[PDB]
Amino acid sequence: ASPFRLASAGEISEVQGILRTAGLLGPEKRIAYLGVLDPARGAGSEAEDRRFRVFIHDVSGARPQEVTVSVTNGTVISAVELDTAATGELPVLEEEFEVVEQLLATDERWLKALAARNLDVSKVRVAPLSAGVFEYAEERGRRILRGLAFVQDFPEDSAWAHPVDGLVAYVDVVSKEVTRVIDTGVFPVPAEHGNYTDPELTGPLRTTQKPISITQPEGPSFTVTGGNHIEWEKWSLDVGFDVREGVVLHNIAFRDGDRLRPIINRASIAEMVVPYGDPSPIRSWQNYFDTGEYLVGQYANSLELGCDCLGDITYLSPVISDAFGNPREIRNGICMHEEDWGILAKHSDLWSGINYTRRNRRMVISFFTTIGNYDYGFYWYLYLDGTIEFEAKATGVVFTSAFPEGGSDNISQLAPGLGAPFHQHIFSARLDMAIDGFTNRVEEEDVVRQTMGPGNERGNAFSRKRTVLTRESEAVREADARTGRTWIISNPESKNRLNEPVGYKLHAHNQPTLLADPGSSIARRAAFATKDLWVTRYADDERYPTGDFVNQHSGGAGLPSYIAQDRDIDGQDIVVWHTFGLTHFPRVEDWPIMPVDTVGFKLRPEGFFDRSPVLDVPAN
Amino acid sequence: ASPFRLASAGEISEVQGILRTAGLLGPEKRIAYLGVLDPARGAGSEAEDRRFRVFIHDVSGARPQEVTVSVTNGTVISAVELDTAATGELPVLEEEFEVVEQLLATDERWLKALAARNLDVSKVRVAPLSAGVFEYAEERGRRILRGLAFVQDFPEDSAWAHPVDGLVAYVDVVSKEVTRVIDTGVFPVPAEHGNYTDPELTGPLRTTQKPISITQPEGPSFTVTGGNHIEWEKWSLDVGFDVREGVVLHNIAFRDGDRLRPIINRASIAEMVVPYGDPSPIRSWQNYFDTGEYLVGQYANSLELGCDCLGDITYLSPVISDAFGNPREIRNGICMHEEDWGILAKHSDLWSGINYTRRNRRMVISFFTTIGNYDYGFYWYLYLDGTIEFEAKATGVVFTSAFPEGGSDNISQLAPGLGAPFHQHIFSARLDMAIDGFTNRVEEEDVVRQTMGPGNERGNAFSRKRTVLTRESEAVREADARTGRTWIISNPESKNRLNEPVGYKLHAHNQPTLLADPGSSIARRAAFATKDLWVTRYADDERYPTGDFVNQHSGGAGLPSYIAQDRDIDGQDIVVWHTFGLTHFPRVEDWPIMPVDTVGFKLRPEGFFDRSPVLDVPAN
Ligand SMILES: [Cu+2]
Ligand SMILES: [Cu+2]
Ligand code: NA
Ligand code: NA
Repeated sequence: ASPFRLASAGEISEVQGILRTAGLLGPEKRIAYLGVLDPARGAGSEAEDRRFRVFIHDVSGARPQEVTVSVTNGTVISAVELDTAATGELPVLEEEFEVVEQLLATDERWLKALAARNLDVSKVRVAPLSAGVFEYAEERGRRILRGLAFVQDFPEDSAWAHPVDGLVAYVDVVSKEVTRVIDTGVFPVPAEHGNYTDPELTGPLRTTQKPISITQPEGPSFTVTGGNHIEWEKWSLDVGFDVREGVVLHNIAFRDGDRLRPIINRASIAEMVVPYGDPSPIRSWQNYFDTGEYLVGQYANSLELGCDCLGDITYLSPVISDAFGNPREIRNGICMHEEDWGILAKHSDLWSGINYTRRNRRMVISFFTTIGNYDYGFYWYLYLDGTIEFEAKATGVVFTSAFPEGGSDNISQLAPGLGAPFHQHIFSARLDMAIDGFTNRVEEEDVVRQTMGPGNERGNAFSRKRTVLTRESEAVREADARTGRTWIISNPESKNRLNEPVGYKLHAHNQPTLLADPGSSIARRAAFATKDLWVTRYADDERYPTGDFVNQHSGGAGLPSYIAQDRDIDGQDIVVWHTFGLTHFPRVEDWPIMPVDTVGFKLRPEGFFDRSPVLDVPAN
Repeated sequence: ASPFRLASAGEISEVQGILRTAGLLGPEKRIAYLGVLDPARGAGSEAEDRRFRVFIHDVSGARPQEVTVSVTNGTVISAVELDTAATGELPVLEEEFEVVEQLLATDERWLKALAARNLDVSKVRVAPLSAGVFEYAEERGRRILRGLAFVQDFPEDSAWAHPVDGLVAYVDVVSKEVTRVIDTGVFPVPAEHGNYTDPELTGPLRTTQKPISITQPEGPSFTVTGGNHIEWEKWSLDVGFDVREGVVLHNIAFRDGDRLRPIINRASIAEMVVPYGDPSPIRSWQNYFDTGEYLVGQYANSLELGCDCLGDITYLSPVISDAFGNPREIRNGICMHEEDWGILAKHSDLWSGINYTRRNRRMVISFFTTIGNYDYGFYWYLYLDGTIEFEAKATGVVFTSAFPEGGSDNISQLAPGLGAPFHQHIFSARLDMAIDGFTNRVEEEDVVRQTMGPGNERGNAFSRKRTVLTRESEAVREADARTGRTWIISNPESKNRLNEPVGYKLHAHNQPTLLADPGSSIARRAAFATKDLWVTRYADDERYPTGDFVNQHSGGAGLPSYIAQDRDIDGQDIVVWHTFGLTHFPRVEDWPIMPVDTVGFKLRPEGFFDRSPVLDVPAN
């Protein structure tokens, strides 16, 4: 019954039938994206209308289309033809990956480059990578992928150990022609293998680890109703899944006595970019938009009990569309469980004689995705005390290159002759806020140092200041770790019992933002990543910080364009966009498979409650 | 047999006997500090000689003494008379705290102040706090405590809810004299109670929490030998305990193949300061040096199984001296256990078809201390992948004041009429480094942004730079989160298989350092807290960043005096001192008992290993 329920297999089949009968899904058509639309703003929305948004690719070269369909009524709502040279290309299709390696295998320029290196073409894997927008005028309006080569010595070999440097090819995957093959010179192909399953590399496995058993003999403390509605320890929320963004959280609310109090209307990771910092022309174009160009949800892993998710696990199995409109289930794609989280509060009081200890817990909602060599885990945590936290876990295999003789300022050495170019992993969290309702504002809070003098004779005082962000043109903010800078989202019309506006404080990790030169292509296309915090006025169509069609878009779409409207954000329906990321100088310990590293952010209540919200937790 | 074993009850009794026999511990003497000395530099050295350092107070006013004793040989090694007006007072004795409230209860100025407020002296608790060094010349050379008053309505009442603002008293605890009583005016005593176990305040306790059972069917994976030597998942270390510093880690090493490789010789929290930022004369003197003035190990809690430490727990019960030299056991004062820590590494490879997942775990060594209203947890973590992390957990009851009717720039309101002054909690970690041995150096690593142009035509390149710190005068460093600044401790004489020096990288949280005016008393006494990182050359007597005698000591000791020696630190026996802390603007949710907040740091290997050190972890 819930408008926020997960898409079902039957819904996707109905969408396919509607498209087919409308003449929009012929044999030359492919679905590049399909997802359910959120309800529009309407607190009295009663009539159910489940609508789906679809991007339709044409493999014969005709213009693609954006289509909205109503599955409730069986109708096409709208269908518009897209001019991709203007508004950007559609996301990369899984089936286009294979095309790159196959086309190059018969190209005379590619074969001659491999022959010079004495490489068997049947052993050369090609990583198909997004193209971006650079100096090649012939690429405007065409679907381009770029390919980098790796050698696989045998079918189970890790090809990432054997990059073929000095060689790159560009491919039109619709006309199926190789536009350029660039050979800048012969580099030795690194010869050591990186097979982390090979006993010769691992040595004998440890026998010292004894089991840790985590069980819940009475079952978990949360309930799941209507397929994806969660109730847990005063929290209430809906767990969504979109093929582009992955797990999306809706309607995050907290039960304070007898009021259900909204906190966040919609939370998602709305973009993720991986820019590389190697100036070699072989790789200087390399920037993954894993969300916008590849769609992270379609590569979600099936998560194995006892290995990926340990404990008393409740799974969700989201359904997505394949390229032909058939439903595909991602079995066990989302793990949900609760975890002990140490001490919540503790005090031993000398004067009263009372000793008091309580334990903390968190609810975990997670999924894992694999995009080529990298694997990313996305974790949302809810804590007993009202804290909300996101954490990204980065693992997988580093992207490799040759390590030049004489060294490099932009590449790490991992093994003899084997390099790993410097890069970043930068995320954008889109937080459609609803602190006690939709009338919200953001304040920037800095620590204030005070000088010794009258009214501060001992020079010990310090203070803080808050600055309200009132218009979008002033709501593009930078971190300042030295002044303890945080941002407070408050509701000026909802006060706590002390007559102060209720709020939540965003705590950033204050990691570096995008390092590329401000005039670069990547800085224009990933403008969101150049600043830590953006605030916009809510609009239904402003969904992604990079725009709807990221692939081969020339730049400026998304947040720079939204912000330019300069709308009032002081006590309005607002959206917070937080940039955060990891700057990765690969170390030897990241090879041949990388131990997890993490980054994230959290939100803590700031006078939202009238006192601690966990006084009613029992002693166990 | 190990020279790093915990002090035994017999050793402490033997120290008492040696001091008594020597004429140093008559009835007027009190032991203010007693602890075991680490072995001097030298492998093997003088067979094995267990030496203890003792600070001896005299309750009749005679000069105190610092004494070193050999318990092995039954001898006093040295005994020096201290000039406390010059070099500082001894740490506060537990028996001196009780004196303050009793003395004030018979002072007519104190009684007159309470009568003016209609308060019954029998219900007034006095918090006895360290005095610091300010403008009162009569305090030089005397042991002073300052007292702030709180009303306890009944024996089980939380007195912290009822501060008596406008009133402070200073007490000479040796001569038993009230030196000054300062009354700046009557403030209403806040009337709401803060009794977090009162059902009237908690409401009915939750019935929704189902149990989480964490068990180890085959027992834990670590072994404890010789009382305090641990081996766990290739790590090797000794767990010490000192009444001043608390838990101290010795000889942290990692078994890499056949060789035991040192990493850290000694790790401790060597000072912690809690400065308050309220300029009211009632509190502008308030600064706790919990380690140096109070001795945090002395107030360690006994940790209860299932509440404080959950899982398969191994306890240590350290022994300390009471003020007369009798051994006192802190039963179950240190918890040790291993914990599951999620995914360690994961990759699903399209080309090889291999799916790979491994789980991480960490070893936890923890203790908790209670000093008045505050409770602090100290946590050391060792991870499978070579990471070492420290975390401080702050909880307890916030220190309160009246909330002034016109508002305040330096105090938060928590309840009607009840304030909580702004303050910080700042720690100093002393890391006696030994990366692959004692020849170490520190490099500061910053991200380097590059301009678009020749050799960087697409404006994507970025790099890093490392600066060696070669002398102590250049080794006082500040954080810079915007440039991703970290510090690398390396061994220039020990290279990995790529012929790079082995190293470890220190990752700070980049929180604000000390906020007080640089001219203030606290900035001079806690100079270490004004900078994020200090490096010194190792010396036996340079133990604490604030010096040996912190109580009522002006500046002149500690890190600023050590670094003036300007010693060579480039490939030498060095010590890293890292400042980190929390800046606390109390929120309503911190009342009436505060949920845990945390701060810490971590060290990660940086080319210490020749590849990932966790390739031999099994699937299980
Ligand atoms: Cu990376
Ligand atoms: Cu605090
Ligand atoms: Na909003
Ligand atoms: Na050292």
